[PDB]
Amino acid sequence: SGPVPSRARVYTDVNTHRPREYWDYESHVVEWGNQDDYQLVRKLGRGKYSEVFEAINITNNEKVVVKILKPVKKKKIKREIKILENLRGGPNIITLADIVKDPVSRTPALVFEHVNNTDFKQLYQTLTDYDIRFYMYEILKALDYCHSMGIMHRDVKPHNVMIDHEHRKLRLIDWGLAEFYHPGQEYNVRVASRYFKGPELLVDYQMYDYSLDMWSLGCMLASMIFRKEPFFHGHDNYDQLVRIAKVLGTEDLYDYIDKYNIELDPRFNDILGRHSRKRWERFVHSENQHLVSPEALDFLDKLLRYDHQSRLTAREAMEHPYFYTVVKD
Ligand SMILES: COc1cc(/C=C(\C#N)C(=O)Nc2nnc(C(F)(F)F)s2)ccc1O
Repeated sequence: SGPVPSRARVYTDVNTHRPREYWDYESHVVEWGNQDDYQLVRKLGRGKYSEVFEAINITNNEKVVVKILKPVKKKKIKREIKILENLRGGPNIITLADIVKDPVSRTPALVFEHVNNTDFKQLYQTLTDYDIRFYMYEILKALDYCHSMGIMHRDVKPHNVMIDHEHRKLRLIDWGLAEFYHPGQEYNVRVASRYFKGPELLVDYQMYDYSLDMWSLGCMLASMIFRKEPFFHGHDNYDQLVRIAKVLGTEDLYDYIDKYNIELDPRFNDILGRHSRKRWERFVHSENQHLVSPEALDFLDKLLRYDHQSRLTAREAMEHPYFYTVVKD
C-alpha cells in the first residue's frame, strides 16, 4: 500500500552516470576569493535566506551583485554553491563569479554577474506578445539546461527571473532551493512560492522531479498572457489546490491522485467541491486578448497538467508552435 513511485521521463539517470563529486555537494570544498575585492554600494533586497547588495569589484572596475547568505545548514549552502558551479556557463544561468567570507555575517557571500534589472511589476505591465514569447523561450533554455544537468530549480517565479529588457538579457537566479534529481528520491514538498507550487507539492507527493518547474513556468505564463498576477491566488496551501481545481476540474484531480494511489487530506472534504474543467478562453478579455493566441492557450494547457508525468518537458516546450514567431539565434 501507500503511494506509487514515480520517475522523471527525461534526464532520469544524469546524476547516476556523472562522477560522485558532481552531485555529492556535502563533500564539496569551497575555494574562497578575497572579500576585500568587493565594495558594497547599496542594499538591493532581503529575503528569508539572503541579503543582496550592489557592489563594485575594485580589481576590474566591474559592477557585481553580492548575495550574503543568512545562517543556515552548511549542507544547504554547499548545495547552492555546487549547483551554481555545475551550471556556470549554461544558457541564461546566473554566473557565479566568486565566493567570499563576509566578515560581519561570518557566512559565505556569493558574488554574481550584474544584471541591470527592471522589477517584474513595471516590466509585466509593458511586455508585448512578442516579448513574452521571447522571454519564455529564454527561460526554457535555462530550464532545459539545468534539467539536462540533473538539477531542478524548485523556485521558478517572476522574482527569480531577472530581465535587463534594454539588452533583451535574461538570467534565472536564486538557486538556493535547487536540488539534484535522483530517481526514487523523496524530496521536501515545502519548496516554491505558494502561487507556483505544483499539485504534487500540494497533495504531499514527495517523489517529484524536473516537471515541477514546468508547472511553475505555466503559472508564470498564465499570469503574463491573461494579465492576472498571480494567476492561482490561494490564501493558503489548501485554498491553493482548490483554486487550481476550479480551473482544471476535480475529476482530473481525482484521476491524478488515484493514478499514484495518493489520498487527499480529509480537510478537503468540505472545501474542494465538484468542478468542471474550464476552457482557457474564459480568461480572455479585451484587455489581454493582444497577448493570447490559439498557440499560447495550447502551450499553457500542456504545461498546466495535474499529472507531473504529463507536462511538456522543457525541450518539448521549445518545439511548441507558440515559439515559431520568435527569432532564433
Ligand atoms: C536572491 O538570489 C540571487 C539574487 C541575484 C541577483 C539579484 C537579486 N535579488 C539582483 O541582481 N537584483 C538587482 N536588483 N536591481 C539591480 C540593478 F538595479 F542594479 F540592476 S540588480 C543573483 C543570484 C541569486 O541567487
